[PDB]
Amino acid sequence: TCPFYKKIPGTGFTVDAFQYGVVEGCTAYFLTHFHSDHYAGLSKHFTFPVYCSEITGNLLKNKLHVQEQYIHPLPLDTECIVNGVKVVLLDANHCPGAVMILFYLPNGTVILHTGDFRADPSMERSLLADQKVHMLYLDTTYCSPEYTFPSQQEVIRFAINTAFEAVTLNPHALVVCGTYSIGKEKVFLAIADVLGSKVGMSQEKYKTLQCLNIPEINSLITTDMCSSLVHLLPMMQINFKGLQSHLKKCGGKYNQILAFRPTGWTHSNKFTRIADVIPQTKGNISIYGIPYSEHSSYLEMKRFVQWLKPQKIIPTVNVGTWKSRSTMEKYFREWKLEAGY
Ligand code: NI
Repeated sequence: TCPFYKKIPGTGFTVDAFQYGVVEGCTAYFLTHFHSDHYAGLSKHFTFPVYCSEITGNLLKNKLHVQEQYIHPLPLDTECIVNGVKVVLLDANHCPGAVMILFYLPNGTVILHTGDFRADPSMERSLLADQKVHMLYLDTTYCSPEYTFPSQQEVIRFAINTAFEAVTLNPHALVVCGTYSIGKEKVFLAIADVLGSKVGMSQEKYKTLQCLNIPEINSLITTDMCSSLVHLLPMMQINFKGLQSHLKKCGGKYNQILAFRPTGWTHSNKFTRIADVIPQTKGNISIYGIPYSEHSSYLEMKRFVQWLKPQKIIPTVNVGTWKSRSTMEKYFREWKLEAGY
C-alpha cells in the first residue's frame, strides 16, 4: 500500500509510486527520475499513463521496455495541462532527466515535489519566483548540519588534476571510474577530456548513456575498450581484487591503475578538505574516494527552504524512524523562526 507522502491531494496523481500495484484512484503516475528506488515496479507490462521528462522517457522505453503508448514526456519550464490540472517540470540538478514537479491544484493550493535534488541559488530564478507554495515535499537525504561536502566544480578540479598528473608521470597507467546508476557522468567525462581519450565501457552502459541527450556523445564514449585509457566498471568491482583482475585482461598494455569511487558523503568529510584527500594503495593500484554529491548539503537545503517559505514541509527521505522525523522537524522550526515566515 502506497504511503501518504507519495500522494498528491485533490488530484488523481501519484509520485514515484510504481511498487504498490494498481493505486486506487490514480489516473496518472509521475516519475521524477530514473533511479531504481523511485522506478521500482515499472516494466513492459505497465499499462497506465506515466508522466516524466524526455530523458526519463528514453530510459523507460529502451532500458525497461515500457510501451511507447504509455510514455508521456513533458518539456521543462512549460505550463502543461494533465487530466485537467496545470503542472510544470523544473530541472532538479540531480542526475540526467531528473525533475521537480509544480502542481497548481483546482482549489488554489500550489504544491512543489522536489523529487531528488541538489538545491542551487539558480532555482531562485526559475518559474518558482512568480508565486507562493503551500506544501513542499522535500528531499531531506542530508538534513543535518554534519553533512558538508565541496561544490561539484571543486571535486571535478581535484579529479582532473589527479588523473592528468598520474598519467603524465606514467603513460602506461589506466584510469578506472566506478558507476552503478545514472548520475555523476561529469567525473569520467572530465577525466577522459583532459587525457584526450574516449571513455570505454560495456555495451549495457553504452546503451544507457545513449538515452541521455548529451551533446556530441558519439565523440566521447565507446565500447572498444582497447582504444580507451579511461574505463568504466561497475562500482562493486572498485576494490583491489576486482581491479587486479581487470588489469590482467588488458594484455600487458598497462602497469598501473588509478581508480575513482564517487560516493555520497562519508565521515572522512568531517575532518579532511578535498585538497588533502589521499588514496588507498596496494602495489601498482590506487583508489580515491571522492565526495561528488547529487543531493543538497545541509546549508544548500536550508537556503532554498528559507527562500521559498513554504507553509508546510513533508519530508520524503529518512522518514522510517521517530528520531529522524523529530530531528528534521526541529530544524524546519529553527529555519522558520530565524527567517520569520
Ligand atoms: Ni536519485
